[PDB]
Amino acid sequence: VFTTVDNINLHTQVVDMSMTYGQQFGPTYLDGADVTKIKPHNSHEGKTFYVLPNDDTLRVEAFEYYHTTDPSFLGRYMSALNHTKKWKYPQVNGLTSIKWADNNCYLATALLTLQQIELKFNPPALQDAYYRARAGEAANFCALILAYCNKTVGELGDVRETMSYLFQHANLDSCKRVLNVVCKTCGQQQTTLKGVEAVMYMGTLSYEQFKKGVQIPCTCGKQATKYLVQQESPFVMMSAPPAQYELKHGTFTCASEYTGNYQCGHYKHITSKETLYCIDGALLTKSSEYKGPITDVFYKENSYTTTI
Ligand SMILES: Cc1ccc(/C=N/O)cc1C(=O)N[C@H](C)c1cccc2ccccc12
Ligand SMILES: [Cl-]
Ligand SMILES: [Cl-]
Ligand SMILES: [Cl-]
Ligand SMILES: [Cl-]
Ligand SMILES: [Zn+2]
Ligand SMILES: [Zn+2]
Ligand SMILES: [Zn+2]
Ligand SMILES: [Zn+2]
Repeated sequence: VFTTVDNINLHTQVVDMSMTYGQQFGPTYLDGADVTKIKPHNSHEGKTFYVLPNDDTLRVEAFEYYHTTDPSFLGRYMSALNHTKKWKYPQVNGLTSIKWADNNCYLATALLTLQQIELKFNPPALQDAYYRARAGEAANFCALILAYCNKTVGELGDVRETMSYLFQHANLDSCKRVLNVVCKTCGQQQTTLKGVEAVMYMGTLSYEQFKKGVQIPCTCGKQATKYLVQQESPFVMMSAPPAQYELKHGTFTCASEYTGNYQCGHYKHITSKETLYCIDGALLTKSSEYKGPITDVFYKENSYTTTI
């Protein structure tokens, strides 16, 4: 056979057929299916098995492909893959979605979002898989998202939490956010955020409203105003607890709709194209206007400076 950790560097092994894989290699998977305690069948000649890293060469190759040394990662990935490879990944409005299964509504929403914003993932394994997802084969990429986010298939998922974890694995170093804070008493303080903190705000959906200002607590004890001075990023994510919100054609890129109770509710995806499209897994509706419960909105950006 061939053992690997990255499916790029293949290492030639000949096995014994009287001994389990797990005896000879440690935990060994096949296409997501744990074959640790199984022995070699005949239709196992020259196939390729993932192995837990058990020597320095494999640890270094694993870090260089996944950007983690966590010894649980591989098995969490292979356990998610074993489901994600059985999901359906329909093309809907020229985007790869996911057919509803195992509480994946939040992954479908994340996947659709990721195909409409500009993002470079640092770990090769994520970048390679993102590319393959864009081109319709997204099983691998969904398993990796589950593994990187410390989520198992069936677990209830927040889209903002998932985007936050993915952004922390993306190149957002360039990204810069300058805010000014205005209290009557303490006065005026400016702060510079970089990376993930530069593209995410929790507390309003409206990029407009962030530019005009929003009321926040001051440590003095008064109410103060936070407004956006300077934004340097290819997008921004604007998030709030779900509430009725109107979405106008052409004024945003895409949004997360969330219906029902904390945790056990369901997401759908709103995207602005030539009209508004609602993507609910395999299902597609369209309308010229939209009002409904929204918790995330994504906007395009490059360079913004305020006129205040
Ligand atoms: C679906 C989900 C999964 C996990 C979690 C939190 N884990 O720590 C949260 C949610 C959630 O209900 N998120 C939505 C979008 C949400 C986020 C924030 C506040 C909310 C208040 C009422 C109802 C939903 C609310
Ligand atoms: Cl890293
Ligand atoms: Cl399954
Ligand atoms: Cl679901
Ligand atoms: Cl990373
Ligand atoms: Zn990294
Ligand atoms: Zn399943
Ligand atoms: Zn103050
Ligand atoms: Zn769901």
